Amino acid sequence: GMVAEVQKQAPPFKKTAVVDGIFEEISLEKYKGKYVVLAFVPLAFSFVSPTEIVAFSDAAKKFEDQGAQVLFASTDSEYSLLAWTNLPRKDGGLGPVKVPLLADKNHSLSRDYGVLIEKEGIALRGLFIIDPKGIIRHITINDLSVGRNVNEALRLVEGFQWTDKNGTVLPCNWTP
Amino acid sequence: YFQGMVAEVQKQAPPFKKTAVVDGIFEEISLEKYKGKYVVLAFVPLAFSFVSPTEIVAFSDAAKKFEDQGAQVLFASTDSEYSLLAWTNLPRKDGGLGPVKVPLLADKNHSLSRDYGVLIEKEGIALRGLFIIDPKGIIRHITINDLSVGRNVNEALRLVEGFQWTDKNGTVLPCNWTPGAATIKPDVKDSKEYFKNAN
Amino acid sequence: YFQGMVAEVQKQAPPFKKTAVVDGIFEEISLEKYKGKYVVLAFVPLAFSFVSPTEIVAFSDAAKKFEDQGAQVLFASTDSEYSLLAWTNLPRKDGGLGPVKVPLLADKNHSLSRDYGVLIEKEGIALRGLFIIDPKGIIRHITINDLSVGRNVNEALRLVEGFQWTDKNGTV
Amino acid sequence: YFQGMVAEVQKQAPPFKKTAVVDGIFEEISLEKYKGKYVVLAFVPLAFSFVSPTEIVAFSDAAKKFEDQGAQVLFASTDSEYSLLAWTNLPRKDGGLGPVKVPLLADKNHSLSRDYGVLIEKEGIALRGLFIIDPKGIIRHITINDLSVGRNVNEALRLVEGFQWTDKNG
Amino acid sequence: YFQGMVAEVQKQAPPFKKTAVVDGIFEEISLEKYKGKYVVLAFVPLAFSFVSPTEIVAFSDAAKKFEDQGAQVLFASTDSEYSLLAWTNLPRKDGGLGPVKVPLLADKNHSLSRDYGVLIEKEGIALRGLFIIDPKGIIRHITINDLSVGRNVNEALRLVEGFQWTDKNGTVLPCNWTPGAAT
Amino acid sequence: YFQGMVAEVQKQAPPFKKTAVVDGIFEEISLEKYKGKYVVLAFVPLAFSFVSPTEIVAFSDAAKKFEDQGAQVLFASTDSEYSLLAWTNLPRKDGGLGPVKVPLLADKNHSLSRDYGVLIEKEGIALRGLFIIDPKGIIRHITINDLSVGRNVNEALRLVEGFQWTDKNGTVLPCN
Amino acid sequence: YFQGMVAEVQKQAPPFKKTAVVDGIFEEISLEKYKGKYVVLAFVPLAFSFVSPTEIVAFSDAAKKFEDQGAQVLFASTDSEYSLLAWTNLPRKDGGLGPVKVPLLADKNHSLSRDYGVLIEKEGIALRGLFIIDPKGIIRHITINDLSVGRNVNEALRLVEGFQWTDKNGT
Amino acid sequence: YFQGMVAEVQKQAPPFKKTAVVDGIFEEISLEKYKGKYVVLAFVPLAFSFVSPTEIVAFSDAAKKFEDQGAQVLFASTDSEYSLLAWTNLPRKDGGLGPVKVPLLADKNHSLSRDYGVLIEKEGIALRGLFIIDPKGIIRHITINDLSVGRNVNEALRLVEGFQWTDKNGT
Amino acid sequence: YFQGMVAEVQKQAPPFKKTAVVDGIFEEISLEKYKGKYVVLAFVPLAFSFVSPTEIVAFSDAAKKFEDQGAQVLFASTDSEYSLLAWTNLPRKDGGLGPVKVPLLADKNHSLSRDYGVLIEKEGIALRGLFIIDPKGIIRHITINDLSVGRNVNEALRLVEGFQWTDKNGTVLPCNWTPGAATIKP
Amino acid sequence: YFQGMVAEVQKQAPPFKKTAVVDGIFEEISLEKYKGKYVVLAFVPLAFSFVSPTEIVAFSDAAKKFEDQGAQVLFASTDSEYSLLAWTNLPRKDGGLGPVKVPLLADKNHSLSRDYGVLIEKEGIALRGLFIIDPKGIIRHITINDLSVGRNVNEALRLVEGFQWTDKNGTV
Repeated sequence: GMVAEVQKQAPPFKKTAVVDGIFEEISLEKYKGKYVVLAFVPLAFSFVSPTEIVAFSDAAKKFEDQGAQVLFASTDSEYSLLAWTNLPRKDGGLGPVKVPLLADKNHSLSRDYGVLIEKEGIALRGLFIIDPKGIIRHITINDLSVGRNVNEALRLVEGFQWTDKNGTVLPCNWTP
Repeated sequence: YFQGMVAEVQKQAPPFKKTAVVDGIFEEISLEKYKGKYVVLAFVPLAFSFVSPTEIVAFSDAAKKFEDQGAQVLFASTDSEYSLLAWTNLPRKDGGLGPVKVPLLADKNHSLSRDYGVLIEKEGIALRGLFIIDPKGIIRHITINDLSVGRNVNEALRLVEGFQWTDKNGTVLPCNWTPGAATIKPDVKDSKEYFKNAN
Repeated sequence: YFQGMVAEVQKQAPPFKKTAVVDGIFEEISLEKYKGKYVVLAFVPLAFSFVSPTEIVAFSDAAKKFEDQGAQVLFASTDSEYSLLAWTNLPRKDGGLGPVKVPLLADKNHSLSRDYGVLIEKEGIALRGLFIIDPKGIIRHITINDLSVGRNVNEALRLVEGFQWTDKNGTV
Repeated sequence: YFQGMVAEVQKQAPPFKKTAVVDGIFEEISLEKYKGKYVVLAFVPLAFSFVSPTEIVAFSDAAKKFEDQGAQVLFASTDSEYSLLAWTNLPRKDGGLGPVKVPLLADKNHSLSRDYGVLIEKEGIALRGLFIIDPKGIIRHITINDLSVGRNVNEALRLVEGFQWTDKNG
Repeated sequence: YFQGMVAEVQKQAPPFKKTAVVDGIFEEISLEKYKGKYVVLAFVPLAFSFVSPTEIVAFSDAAKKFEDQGAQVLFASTDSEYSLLAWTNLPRKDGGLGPVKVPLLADKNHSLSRDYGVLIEKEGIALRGLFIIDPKGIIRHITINDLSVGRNVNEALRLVEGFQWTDKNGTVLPCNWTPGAAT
Repeated sequence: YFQGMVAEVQKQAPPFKKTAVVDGIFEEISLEKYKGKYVVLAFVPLAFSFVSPTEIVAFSDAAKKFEDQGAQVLFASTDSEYSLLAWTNLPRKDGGLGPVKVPLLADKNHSLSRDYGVLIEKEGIALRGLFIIDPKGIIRHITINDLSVGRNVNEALRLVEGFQWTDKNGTVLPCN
Repeated sequence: YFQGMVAEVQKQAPPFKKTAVVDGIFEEISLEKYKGKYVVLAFVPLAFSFVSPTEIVAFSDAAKKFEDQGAQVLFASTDSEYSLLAWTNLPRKDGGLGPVKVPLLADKNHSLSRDYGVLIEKEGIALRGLFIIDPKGIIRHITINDLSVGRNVNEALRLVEGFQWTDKNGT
Repeated sequence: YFQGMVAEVQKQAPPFKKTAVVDGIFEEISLEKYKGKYVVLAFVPLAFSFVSPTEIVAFSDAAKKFEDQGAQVLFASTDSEYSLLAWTNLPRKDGGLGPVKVPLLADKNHSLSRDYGVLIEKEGIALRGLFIIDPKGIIRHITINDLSVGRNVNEALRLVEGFQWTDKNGT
Repeated sequence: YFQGMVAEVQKQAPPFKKTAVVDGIFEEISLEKYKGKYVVLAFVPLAFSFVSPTEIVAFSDAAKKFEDQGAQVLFASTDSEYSLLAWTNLPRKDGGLGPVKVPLLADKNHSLSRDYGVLIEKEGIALRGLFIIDPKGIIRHITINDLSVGRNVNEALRLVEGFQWTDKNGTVLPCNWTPGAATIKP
Repeated sequence: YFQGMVAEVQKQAPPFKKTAVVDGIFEEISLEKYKGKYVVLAFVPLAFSFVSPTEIVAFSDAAKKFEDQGAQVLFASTDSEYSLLAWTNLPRKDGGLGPVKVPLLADKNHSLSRDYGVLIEKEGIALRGLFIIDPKGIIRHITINDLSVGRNVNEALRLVEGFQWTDKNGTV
């Protein structure tokens, strides 16, 4: 019974995903050695979620510079997620994108990470930062009406990279 | 809320009543006391230790900015009220924190930390957890950091003002929203205006 | 009906109240809404999938025949209302579904699919199940197809037409 | 399959071994005896009743058409093999079934009906269930009718052909 | 008696209510219908079986003797009422039962055979049990026969007349008395 | 047969080993002692009381007829072997059953009555049960009478003879 | 007393109601019938046995001495009332018991022997137990012998006179 | 015998190993020590109390007779071995017990009295029970008196002699 | 106190009612008899042994000092009232206890030792536990020694004086107050 | 000892391994470390509490006397090692504990206070318990005082000598 918690090992997974208009299986294991930023969104074709995906996608290189893979996830199917990329951003779609979109249709991923609203069948806006050994170092969970902050995710990755490399709490006046 | 339950977003916050340090004397503080205001509840692991001084100082400095958004900030740890008092009293040279403008709650029996799901049982201390609780007692946001990196007081403010907004206006806030930025009406037709002006 | 029960022929159909796409808007649809009418409840596995659309159009094209027989057709899948809505806005030629004349019920929390015993738990999707519910809420018929093969709209009509003749005449 | 389980699309059909009536004499029929073939298993509620004969006759008459699809039709009911035999020896004019081309299986202890989820427990009879089983023993389709309306033989043919086609191709 | 109980001598007979074939039509027969009377419930072999209904016609031929002693004979099997009906409509010369003068109860859900402890669960048929139930619903005699051998109708009458004699008078009956007395 | 099991038609009869009165002395009788023969086991409720003498005498007087059919008759009650011995030894003028030609088994501990389903728990006596067990130990027939009406020795005879015919024993006869 | 309890000293005696042979007839006997008297309840294993007869006889003979102590003697076995009567109808010289002045209780359903803790389950017979029950229903003494050795009338009298006395005088 | 079992006639006696007073000295006494002999195990409720010393002295005085019959007498109470010792060191005129020739066993943790079914739970003392145990360890007799009436040393002698005889001769 | 609860500091003391030797006579002693007073309850293992007698005499010799502090000493063991009486009737020169000025409670059914957590189950004797119980029934102090070392009568007097001072002079500072509050420095 | 077990006289003492403040630095202290020696484990007042600190100081001043008797004194509280450290660094002239000559163990996870029976669950603090443990690890003495009154260092010494003596000889 997987329950995502900070300081403990992330629940593993293997999910079908949309990777450049194509289906691919993605595991967490695939990315051992890198940091992973796993972000959940509620609903394909909804309102805040497309803006979040678009924002992290555009900063993909920044994450890649900090040695981190961004992954998104929802309880929608890989076909809905694929149609979602084929829909232009001006129409509340994603346009093509540079981060995988994992399909959690049997809800095991959201449940394992503790973000499933069981009455609705959707995830909350949960974000998890997972380190190269698979340990969860940070959790953010937002109620549905308020989007997350890309920079905050970047700050944290860089900060945990730093305290990992050096073996110390951050300097008194550290910034990214 | 029901006994045995851990803090969760969209659910009622675990109630509490704790002895706290408030301007150099002790005062009992309850969540109930603030029903009607937003509450920001932040945990720290240990008095007289590493990252927590900067965090507490940052949030205490911003206390006026939180009140201007109708929010009360509260800090908690598994230390006793006597240690927390000492922490605020002692000169800097004796590793003192200085007086702070927020209450410091003593969770020495560990019930608050356990109820909010931030206790490291084996260690007897809380992770760097932060909770935003709305005026009805519902948890709108959860942050939990491992111990080595601190939190960002500006993000906490952003988020408070964010839930105040969606509460007052019933719009919804895009990614990276700041106060005044475009918001979305959560209706399939009305939302299109936003997606056009944004692209 | 009792909670925890799965749909069975001769028993009260599991009640439900679901959000649905009706003519490009959202409407709440319960089973109870249709006491006194036959209901034909059809499940499909996946929006933006392949066999599901051709079936939904068969039945949509046939809505008037059912309406004549005093019957309401309903489709459901485990997709959200937003995905189902987008499906219908995508034209039939572009790989979409196009608009249709039968409600599309969103079973995102899986309760409907589970109550009717058509959920594939590991997949998050419903088999191709079809249920005929009579005016008193009793299930009179059950079809479940594996995923590769679509159903037959003339069978649905045949079966509705039949159960009405037998209800009305006392014979078989 | 695990005993205690009920028939379900995408899963292994429950196995069975039953005395049946074939062309006027008794014979044990099992599901195993038909691996490699599609199997159309259809239940009827009662021998010497009124809707079931017409159904059986329609499927009997179509017997060759199923054989041409790699398919074996079986009927079963909770009647004894002795009632089922007497049922076929009573000519149709006389209200009987007459002879037919399909085995009639006798589920007198009820295990088959219960395993396939068609038993009406308080009545001791089966509903009008029909199951399509592929050569590998997986149920590809389930039809269950209430008692007053019969099934469609052409639809069962249509389905078998359909699952064969997608089995081999896409 | 209690639910799930089985039939036992000195105890209350499990109640029942079953569709039956009577004079070529369907009728509902309960034990309650015969309060005040002795009831002889016999379980009989599968309809149309290769065994023979000579036992059934014996009790049928005897029905009025039981009647005259204030008893009702009932038969039961696990066949449907439709099968039993067809059985009676099939003349004996042709391999059937022909008409009979006692109710043929259809225990197609097997509850009767189970409650009376004669059900062979794996075959779905009943053994040839016979039960004598008095006017208060108490079982006074049980016979259970293997499927091969028959029961003796006159011996069942003897037993009825005996329990009647000993009920009415409070005596006991070691004496073996000729049955079939005219009344 | 398994332990805790009650006597049932078509199943193995419950084994037993009981002390019996046979021609004025004691003997151990087990069912096992009569494999190959039919066995007719009959219970009575009480030594020194009313209908059981007539039954025991009827059956005793017929013992040779039963032997002629390949069967052994046994009677049982919950009386001790001492009460039964005394019952056979007593002078009629006083109530003596007298000597009899069938064993009287002592079920003082009630295990026989219980295994065969005929014990009246509250009374500590057996109903008038009769069992016919075939040479293979299979029960073929059960009669149980309430206490006020006697059994028919001729019917037990008829029945044994009937089972000897179903057994055929090298003879093929018509359905009659 | 609670149901399923076994006879125990200082505790209330399990109640009973049993058919018995009294002076050649059948009479229901309960313990209640002697509330106010001491009761000496003795079990024997078997009618038409060998040790038990002589025990009952010694106790029937001395039944005078007992009633002079406000005490009722009662015997019991798992035999039926018909066996017990037959046994008493059969004279001693002929290997029986002969008539006796103390009731003989029939515990054919075994509940009495089981309740008083003397039933040999595998045998369906009672050990040679003897229980002294005071006027309030309290067991004040228990003897249980194995089958091969009998009891002693005088020891039962000694115990009755004794509890009589200490009850009267608290010493 | 199985753990949790209580002493019952025809069954194996619960075993024990207990500190005892044996002629002013402390000695461990087990039942196994007496395999081959009869054991008469007698319980008394309370050192420095009343009925018990006369009983113990009667049995100690008969020490001889019992050994003639090949039997060992043991007494036992829930008192400690220090109270028991002091009991025998207190002379009898001075309300003590004086010296005695039977072991005095100390059941201060109560397990012996519990196992032989004589412990009065609420009081922490044993009833006046006596057990005759044969050379094979089987209990052949049980006596239990309420506290106010004592036991008869002759009856125990009789019973031992009785079971000796039937062991060797049948009948 | 709930039933089956064991004695703990700050919690209600397990109640009891026991037969006791008081001045060569039997008397029923309950805790209730002494509400309003401190109670010092001390356990000893065994009548007619070596260490226990000198503990009892020490406390007996000081019973007036205890009375002056408003306290009652009670002693207890798993011996019976008859053994205990005999113990006191046996002079010390002869290896007994002598008469004493404190009750000796007979805990023969072991309920007292079990409830106060000092019973050695396998041995049927109490450890050397001492408990101080205040006038409202709250256990304020527990001491348990192994059998080989006796206790200190003056330490019990000390503790009672200490609890009676706390009871009359409450707390160190007023409610919520701190030494630093209401003061100004540079 | 078995896990879950509370400290009892005559039984093996619950083992422990705890971070401790010793001469102003952190060190792991375990019971196992003082096998051979007697151990006097005393639970103390919360760091920075308003109570007289003289109890702690008496035992620290007596440390050498305990060492002279083959005994090691330990203190424990539910405070963290950082609070304990700030407390010993704060001189008494400023209201602290000042440096002490015995280990201060931090039981911030409460296992020690719980294993030893002194934890007040509802308050997260230990009562003033004192345990004397012999070189085989057996608990020989227990004292538990309500929070308002102190322990007597002399009594602790007496008891240690008493047990040293009765172990070396046999008598009281």
